[PDB]
Amino acid sequence: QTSCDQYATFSGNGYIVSNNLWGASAGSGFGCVTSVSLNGAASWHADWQWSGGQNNVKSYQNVQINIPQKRTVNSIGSMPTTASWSYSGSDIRANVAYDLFTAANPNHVTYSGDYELMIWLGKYGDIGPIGSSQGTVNVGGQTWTLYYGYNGAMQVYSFVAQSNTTSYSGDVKNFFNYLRDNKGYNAGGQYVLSYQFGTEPFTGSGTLNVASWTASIN
Ligand SMILES: *[C@@H]1O[C@H](CO)[C@@H](O)[C@H](O)[C@H]1NC(C)=O
Repeated sequence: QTSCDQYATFSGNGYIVSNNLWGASAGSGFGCVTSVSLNGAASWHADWQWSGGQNNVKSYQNVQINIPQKRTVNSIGSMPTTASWSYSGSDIRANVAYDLFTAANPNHVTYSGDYELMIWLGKYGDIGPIGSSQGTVNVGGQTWTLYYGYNGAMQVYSFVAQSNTTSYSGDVKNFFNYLRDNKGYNAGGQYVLSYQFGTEPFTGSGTLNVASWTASIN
């Protein structure tokens, strides 16, 4: 179904589709989400139009999987995911990105953490991640530009693709393993709180169509 309410959600099987217009106050416009099918893989789209607050994210419309029981990164064997998506719109300044929070405390709220991992498959416009570039790295056979910074007490690692990766297959464990083995990330003590995929828009008009999305924690 469709809704434009700030915190609308639609649930089906193991997926939740959310409007999550948390930064609406920073600009003028709207955001709506439509959940098409949530049996097996997820199909949904996000629609929006925003002006003002040039460098402020307006929302993170997204799909995510349910994670009733939190587990440490090292305990998880694989975090496979596939994505098929395309953007349409005008003057788009937005990304297409996975977002995952982890914390040492398994009971931490699931909308923040000690760390945030982002994987940007798409990026339109001049925008960039929080923090500064740590150079390029190879993960799962694809090259990414790695960024690092702080959002309050939360450390944020964002891996950005070198082109718009509209058809993707990977394993998010490869990214956690890179941080564990190269940046001192304590995978043995951090629990995965969320596993989400969506878009952060700044300004413009756009529709993110997600034709297919899957993810799991195994
Ligand atoms: C997405 O495509 C546009 C134009 O082809 C480009 O400006 C932008 O950098 C691309 N994003 C990524 C992640 O490479």
